[PDB]
Amino acid sequence: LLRQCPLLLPQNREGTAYEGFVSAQGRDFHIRILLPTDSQLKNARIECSWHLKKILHGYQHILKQRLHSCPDLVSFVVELKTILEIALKNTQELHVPWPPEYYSCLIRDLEILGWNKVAYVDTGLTTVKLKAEDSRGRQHLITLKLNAKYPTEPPDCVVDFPVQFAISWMPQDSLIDIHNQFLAALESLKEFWDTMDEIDGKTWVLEPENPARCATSRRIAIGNNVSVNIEVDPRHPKMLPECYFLGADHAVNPLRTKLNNNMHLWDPEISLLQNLKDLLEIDFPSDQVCNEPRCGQPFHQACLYEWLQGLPSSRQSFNVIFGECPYCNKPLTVKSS
Repeated sequence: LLRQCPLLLPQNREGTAYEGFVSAQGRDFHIRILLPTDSQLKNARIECSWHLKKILHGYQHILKQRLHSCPDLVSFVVELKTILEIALKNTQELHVPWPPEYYSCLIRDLEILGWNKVAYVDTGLTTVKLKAEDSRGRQHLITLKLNAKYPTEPPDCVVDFPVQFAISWMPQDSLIDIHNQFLAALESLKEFWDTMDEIDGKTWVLEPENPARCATSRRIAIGNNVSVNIEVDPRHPKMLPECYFLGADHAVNPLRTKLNNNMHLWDPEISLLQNLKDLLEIDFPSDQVCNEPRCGQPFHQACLYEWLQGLPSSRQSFNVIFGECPYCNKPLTVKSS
């Protein structure tokens, strides 16, 4: 009962419902609370106390608790402790307790300067944007962690790579030589990346146009009015790939016949534009203004290539019209942009 309350048990003259200087080692809040002399919920401090210790910053769902008036004298303290423990976990989201003065940031600068700052992008202790180092088209990423400079391996392993392109087994948090320690061994995936880049050098199709080095999508669409969905998502395969190139409706017969007969003339080692692309005679071709009075809302005016809807784009505006509202997030679809 009384135990576990490092700051509680006020003057018993009028209940002593203060409990000043009570916290779970994170923040010793104030005692700006009243002692209700009634049956229950006489004079609380939820949004009514001084709040000198940042108590008023509690903008959570206060109505959900309802002041915990259903409980008893002990139930009130139980609910208060539960709310405090719940708010202690939420602190990880905000930045009201990230001290960082653990001496690791200072020691991290030594390892950071040891590399000579070859290619750095991020700063402010967030992460290092070091990538692109390779004998071909380089596209990588970096980040920072919490236990940097200590035995805690850095968890900010954000970088373009396959489903297994991620290093582990941090030998005492080896910060320096990160590109050579684990980035040099990435040649296995770099070879496939360069092969895909060389295969996608020409023959513009309806496949992913934006940079998708982390993934793979085969969209030839050489046939007029159709799109050959010959995906190349398979990274581990050397050559001899095949996708569902269902571009032309009637052309499915000749393409299907060429794919069936292509079994003998597969040309796996020459499938890079020879046995796969041109194997079966395949040539590469060449402001949130709604309707109601609430018409005030901003939106990114950079590009609206898919402003018709969030999920649907370039489809019939009759059924699939209101895709989503990611630019405003209000009660309105994308049928007006």
